Amino acid sequence: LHKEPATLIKAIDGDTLKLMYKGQPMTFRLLLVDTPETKHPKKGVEKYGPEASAFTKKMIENAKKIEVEFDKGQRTDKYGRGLAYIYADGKMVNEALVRQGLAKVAYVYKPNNTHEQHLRKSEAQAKKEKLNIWS
Repeated sequence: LHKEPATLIKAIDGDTLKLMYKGQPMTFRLLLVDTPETKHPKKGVEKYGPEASAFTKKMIENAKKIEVEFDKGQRTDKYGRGLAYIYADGKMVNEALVRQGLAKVAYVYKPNNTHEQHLRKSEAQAKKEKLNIWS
């Protein structure tokens, strides 16, 4: 796997962002993580939703460099969102959210599962520390 550059357009919520990638606006969905939703139609804002959204927004807006890393499988979902691991100054946003107890590790879909074990280690530490979603 290889990291490519991208530029922020807009942070949409905790796990969805609009970036400029290879010259075009594209929506990205963060691979392997589920963040509580803010714009969820059924039962409005979920708990930790605004916080997960603020954490990704801060991390991405304050960064010097944003990179996008596709996994081994399909690179877009059925809604046309890029499926990637996103790095802000070399730090993976997907992992940072799980580490702070602001996301759960998603149901995984082989072969887009390269960083699953690493994220599962971070989630188990956040559970052990009782952070946010886990308190």
